[PDB]
Amino acid sequence: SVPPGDIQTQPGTKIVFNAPYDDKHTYHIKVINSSARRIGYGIKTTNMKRLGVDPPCGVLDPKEAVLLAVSCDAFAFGQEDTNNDRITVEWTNTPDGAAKQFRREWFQGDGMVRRKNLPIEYNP
Repeated sequence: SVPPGDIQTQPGTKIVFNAPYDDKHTYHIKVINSSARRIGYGIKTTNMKRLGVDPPCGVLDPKEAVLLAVSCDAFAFGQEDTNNDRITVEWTNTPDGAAKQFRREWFQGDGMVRRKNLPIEYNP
């Protein structure tokens, strides 16, 4: 069982959502598996009501990339909290002879889970 390797994301440190916020805007994040091993990944957000990611989980062979769609619903920016949103990429090396189909179990059994945060920044 070896620690999960590194991924590369685009954008690499954060994602900026531009107003207007009266419409749903769909952004994209590129996740690349730079490591030498197959990895399973899950995506999480701090605001299920406003934020959505798709696909929310998957598998990535070495050097394979996936393009995720991060949607941001319309909302009243002018009256809400916006200094706390982030998208979280979690991943682990896929166990030996496992299918290219994501199992939440990979993150619950003995092993290592790695994570990368991508804070959301609002440009009003």
